[PDB]
Amino acid sequence: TIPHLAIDPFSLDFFDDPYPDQQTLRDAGPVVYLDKWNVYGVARYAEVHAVLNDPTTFCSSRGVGLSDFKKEKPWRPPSLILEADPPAHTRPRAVLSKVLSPATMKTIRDGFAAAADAKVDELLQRGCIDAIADLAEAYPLSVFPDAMGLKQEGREHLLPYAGLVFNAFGPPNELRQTAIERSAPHQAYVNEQCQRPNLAPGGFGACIHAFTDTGEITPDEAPLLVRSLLSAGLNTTVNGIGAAVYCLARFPGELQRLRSDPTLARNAFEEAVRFESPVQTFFRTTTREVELGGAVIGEGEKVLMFLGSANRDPRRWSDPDLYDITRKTSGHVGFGSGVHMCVGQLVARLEGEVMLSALARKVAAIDIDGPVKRRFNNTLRGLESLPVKLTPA
Ligand code: HEM
Ligand SMILES: CSc1ccc(C(=O)O)cc1
Ligand SMILES: [Cl-]
Repeated sequence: TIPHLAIDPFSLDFFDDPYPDQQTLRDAGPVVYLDKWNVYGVARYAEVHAVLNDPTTFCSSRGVGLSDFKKEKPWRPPSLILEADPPAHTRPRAVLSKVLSPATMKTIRDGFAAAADAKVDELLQRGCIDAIADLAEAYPLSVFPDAMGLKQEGREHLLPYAGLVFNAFGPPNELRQTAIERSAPHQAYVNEQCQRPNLAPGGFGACIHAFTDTGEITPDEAPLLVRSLLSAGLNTTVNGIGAAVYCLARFPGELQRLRSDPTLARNAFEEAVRFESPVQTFFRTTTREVELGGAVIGEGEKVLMFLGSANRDPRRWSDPDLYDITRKTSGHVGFGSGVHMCVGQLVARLEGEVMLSALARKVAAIDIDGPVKRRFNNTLRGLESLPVKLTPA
């Protein structure tokens, strides 16, 4: 009853161009079985949305990667938020919500925006730049570690550590196994910066530790919640901003609309998140036998959600393969949906908005002028190198 496919969604060929195989996965049926990894797959918007919004049946505490924590030991202590179910999830989630809340966004917005404007002014002096290293990476590195409260020394560990985290959600392929082989120094640095004395006053990390006396979290939970932000909040934004720049470079008509109304910056970024989906795939594990899209899934089965595919499903979106900065993007699953929906989404949107605003006001054209190189990761989509010429407005 369930179609069985041999598509490997963690293969280099799939990463290089996932869109045809994602259509094959959607069109095969609402629920597929992936024989390569012995998991169920859902690639349509409807089933991805349903799975995300039934956390009792499709749990996270057995891992959101391929590995089932009931069968294998996790590669690092489980996240207290991502890898927890209600009720254990609820209070750590509330703490991170308040740490990354509107009031916090108000305190950091002016500095984030000034840093975005400054970076674009600097890039315009060079003209020809790499929109990954020099923009998508450089900008978040200039604001997020400081907003966390991290010291200057050792920040070179942050991107490798986060890359490791996202490779580790994948199956035990060469990408995952090489990442884990190289992890020790990055884990050591990251774990150390999570301790209270190492986080500067007023930053996100200090705020997490300050919440350890309200009865929501205890002091011993705070380091792992700082670890969550370092794991989840840097390389995702890098790829989101890189995706937005790539879209503007490939769809010049939309750059022109954005220049004509810079208030479209926030939605231009949201549309880039839908269109490229930096976080491509995530898993759940069934806690009972369940009927989903007409199929019967047994207990203890891994279910792979194709977030990027759901964000391009023509059953849900008109012209899903077009980048449209005025699209009604509400409901896309690029940040998830339901109780785990990205707790850092306001930080991501602030960074993307102020960078796209700076581009909208300062740049007249973005022209690819060199070889584009993709970066391969088991669950993140994004580029390694994006040579562009920026023409000033
Ligand atoms: C464009 C940038 C980002 C994207 C595409 C993204 C994507 C996602 C997605 C899809 C989830 C849901 C995971 C699931 O349902 O299992 C999530 C959760 C989460 N995100 Fe983000 N994220 C981004 C930025 C950030 C930032 C900036 C932070 C922190 C500053 C952050 C921290 C987290 C955390 C801690 C969770 C777990 C929330 C929970 O389990 O309740 N993310 N993110
Ligand atoms: C959705 S990506 C991500 C989210 C949370 C964590 C974490 O809690 O460590 C890591 C990655
Ligand atoms: Cl770790």
